[PDB]
Amino acid sequence: AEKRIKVEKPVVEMDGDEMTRIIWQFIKEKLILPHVDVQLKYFDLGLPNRDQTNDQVTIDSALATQKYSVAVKCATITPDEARVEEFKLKKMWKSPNGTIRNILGGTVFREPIICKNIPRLVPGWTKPITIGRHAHGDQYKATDFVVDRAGTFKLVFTPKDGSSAKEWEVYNFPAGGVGMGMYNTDESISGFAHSCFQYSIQKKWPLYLSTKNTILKAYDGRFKDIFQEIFDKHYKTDFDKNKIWYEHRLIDDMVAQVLKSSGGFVWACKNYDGDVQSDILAQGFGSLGLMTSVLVCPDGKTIEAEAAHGTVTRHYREHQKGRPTSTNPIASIFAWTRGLEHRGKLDGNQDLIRFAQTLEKVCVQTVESGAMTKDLAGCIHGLSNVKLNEHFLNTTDFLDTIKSNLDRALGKQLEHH
Amino acid sequence: AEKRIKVEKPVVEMDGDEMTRIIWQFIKEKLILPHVDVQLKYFDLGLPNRDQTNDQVTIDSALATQKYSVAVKCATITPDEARVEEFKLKKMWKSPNGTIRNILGGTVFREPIICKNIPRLVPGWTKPITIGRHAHGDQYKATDFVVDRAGTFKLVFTPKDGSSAKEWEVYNFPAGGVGMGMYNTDESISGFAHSCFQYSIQKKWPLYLSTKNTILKAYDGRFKDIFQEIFDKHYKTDFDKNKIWYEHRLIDDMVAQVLKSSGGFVWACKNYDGDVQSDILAQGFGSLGLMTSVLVCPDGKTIEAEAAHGTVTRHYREHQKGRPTSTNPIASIFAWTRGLEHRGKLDGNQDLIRFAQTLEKVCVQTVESGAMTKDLAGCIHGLSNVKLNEHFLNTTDFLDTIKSNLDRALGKQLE
Ligand SMILES: [Mg+2]
Ligand SMILES: [Mg+2]
Repeated sequence: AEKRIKVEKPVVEMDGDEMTRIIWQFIKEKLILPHVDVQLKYFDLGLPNRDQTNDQVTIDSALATQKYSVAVKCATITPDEARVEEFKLKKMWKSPNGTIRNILGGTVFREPIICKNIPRLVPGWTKPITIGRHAHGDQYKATDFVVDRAGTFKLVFTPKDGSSAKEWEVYNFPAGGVGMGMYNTDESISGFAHSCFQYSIQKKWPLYLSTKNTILKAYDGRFKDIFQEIFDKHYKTDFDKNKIWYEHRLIDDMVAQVLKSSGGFVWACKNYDGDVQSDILAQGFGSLGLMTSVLVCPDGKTIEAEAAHGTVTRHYREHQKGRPTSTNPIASIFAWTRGLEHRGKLDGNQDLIRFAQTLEKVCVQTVESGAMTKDLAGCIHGLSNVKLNEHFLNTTDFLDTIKSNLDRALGKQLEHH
Repeated sequence: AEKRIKVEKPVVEMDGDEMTRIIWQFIKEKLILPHVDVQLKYFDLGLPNRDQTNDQVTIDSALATQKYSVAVKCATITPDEARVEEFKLKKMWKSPNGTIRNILGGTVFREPIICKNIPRLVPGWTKPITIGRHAHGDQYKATDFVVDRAGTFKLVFTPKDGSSAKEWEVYNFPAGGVGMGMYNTDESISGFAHSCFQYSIQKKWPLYLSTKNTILKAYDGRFKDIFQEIFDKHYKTDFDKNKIWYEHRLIDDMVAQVLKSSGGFVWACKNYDGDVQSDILAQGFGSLGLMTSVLVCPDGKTIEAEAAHGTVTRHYREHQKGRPTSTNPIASIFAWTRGLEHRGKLDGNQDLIRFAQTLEKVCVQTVESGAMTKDLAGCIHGLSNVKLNEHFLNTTDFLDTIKSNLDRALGKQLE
C-alpha cells in the first residue's frame, strides 16, 4: 500500500490470553500496523500479569480508556478452580470485563456479522437483530454468600442525611442455604436508556425493553418507568417521525416473539439477559465467532470494542508444540476495526474510517468466497466432512488471504479518484 | 364406556380466569366426568374470588394438594396496574403460581407436545427436550425496593445459635436507585437435584445443569456442588449402567449449545432461567400452546399439573361480545390428563392411566389429521393466509371434534 494513515490521538490496547493472544499479534502485524500509524497505550490483561499486579492493571486500563476515549480488548480468562491450580494464582480473580464495565459504565451493543453463505439455525431471521446489554450492576456487581446454620438474613438501608434506617427481613433460614444482594443506580439506567433510543433512531428500527416487572415490582419497574419517562419526554416525536415505535415487554413473552419474528429491531436487555440472549442470537445467526461487542459509555465519546467469544483453550495446546490450528480470528479483527472507526469519528479522520469499513467488507467477502477456518466450514459442510486446504485453511493462511484481499481492495481505492 | 372409570382417591381442582376458565369447564363437563368418577376438591383461584378471600383460597388449594397429592390448575391472572383498575382490587395480589410453588416446592418439568404436521422454528431439534425448572426461591421470593435519597445499603446475617453476626456493605448510594436481596435453601436444591436425576434415569437421557457460577461464586456454586455431590453418592452408577452422563455447564455456553444440538436430553435450569428458556423451547418446537408443565414435589408423591400458556385476553373480549374465537385448548386438556395419569399411577388404576393416554393421543391425532385452531394453522400457512372453516375451526368446534374423536377411540377400545 501507500504511506500509512496518520492517527492523531492514541488507542488503548488490552492484551488477552492463550490462543486469542497469538492471533491478536498476527492481526497487528499483517493487517493494522502496515496501513495505520497509531500510538498504542499497552496494558497486559493476560492472567499472569493480572496475578502479578493483583488485578490492578485491569483498573488502570479502564482509567486509561476514560482518558483517551478508545480501547480495543482481546479475549481474557475469567479463572475457575482448575485455573488457580494451573497458573499457581494467589487469588481467584474476578472477571476483568466486570471490573472494566463497572468502572466505565454504559451499554454493550451486540450484533451478528452477516456472511451470506453461512446457514442460520433460525431460518426465520432474515434481517439482523441488535441487543443493547446494560453494562453495569445487577448480578455482575452482586454480593453473594453461603449460609451454614440457622439465622436471619436481612437488608438494611441507612440514609446519609440521618433519618431513621429502613429494614427488610429477607428470610429466616431454618438450616443451610445461600443468599445474595444486588443493586443499580438511577443514573446508569438513564444512560442505558439514552444509548438505546439514540441507537434505535440512527438505525431506523424499533426498540423493545424486556424485563420481569410482574415479579420484581420495585426493581424491574424502575427500568420500565425510566425508559417510558425518557421516551415520552425526549424521543417521542423522533420515533413517530421515522415510522418506528418503542414498547416494553415481558422477558418470557419477548424471547418467543424474537424467535418467531423476521428480526430487524433493537432489543434492550438487563445485564444478565444480555449475556444469555446475545449468545442465542449469535449461534442462531450462524456462529458465536461472528458477533461484535462495543461498550458505548454514557458520556458519548468513550468506547471499548472487544472480542465477543471466549479464549480457545484446546487450540492453544497445539500452538505451544508448533502445530497448525484453525481458529476464527474475525471477532478479534472487528474489535480492531470498530475501535479505529470510532477513533476516526472523534477526530474527523476520513481515511481511517474508510479503512476500517473496507477491512470489515473484506472479512465478509473472504468468507463468502469459500475461504475460511474450520469452525465456519463446519457450519456449512458438517464438522467431520472437511479436509485441510480444500474446505477450510489454517489460521495464518486465512489471515494471509485477508491481507492479500485487503491490498487488492485498497488497490481499487484511490486509483479511480 | 357405558360404566365410568372409578377413582378411589380425590383430585384437587384449581379454577382459572377469563377464556381458559370457559374451556376448563368445557373439558370438565364433556371430556372428563362422563368417563371418570372422580371426587374433585374445588378451589376457585379466579381473580374475583382471590380478592374476596385476600389470596387465602390460593394457600388453601396448596394445602389441599399436599393432603391428596394431585392437583390440576387452570391458567390465572397475575395482576398488574391495569387489573387493579379493572377488577377494583384492594391490593395487587402476587402470582398464585408463585404462592403455590413456594409452599409445595420441587421441580417444574416442561416438555413439548409433538404434532408431526406442525413445523419447528428450529429445524435442528429432531428429538424433544425436557426442561427441569427449579420451583422455589431466587427472584420469585425476593425482597426488592426503590431508593429515593443517598445512603448505605448493606446485608446482615444474624446466626440463631448466638455466634458472630456478619455484615456485607453492598453499595454506597450517591443518588437514588434500586436494591434487592434473594435466597435459596440447601434442601430445596437437593430435592431439585434428586428429581432431575430420577427423571433423567427414567427417560434414559443425559442431564445438564446450567449456572453462571463464574460470577456468582457462592450462590450458583452451591447448585453446581450439591448436584455433583448427590450425583457421585447416589446416581453415578445407574447413569453409567444406562449409557448416560451428568455435566455442569455455563448458562451462556448451554443456550448456544442447545440451539446448535438436535435435542434428546434433560436440562436442569434455575428458577429464573427455566421460566425464560422454556418459552424458547416451546416456541421453537412449534407453538406456546403445545407445552406441558408438571410441578413434581421433593417427596415424589405430590404433583400439580398446570396450564402452560397464559389466559390470553384478546380472545375473551370477543367472547364477551358474542363473537366466536380460536384459542388453543390442548394445554388445558393435558393438565387434566397428566393429573389423572399420575392419580392412576399412585392408586394402581390401569384404566385411568389408559384413558389419560388415549385423550392425549387423540389431541395429537386430531391436529395431525387436519382439524386445528387459528394459531396452529398460522404455523403451517402463515397468520394471514387462513380461512375460517377451511384451514382452521373455532374453539367450540375444535373441542367438539376432540370430544367426537375421543368417543370413537374409546368406543373402538372395547373389543
Ligand atoms: Mg457471553
Ligand atoms: Mg413463562
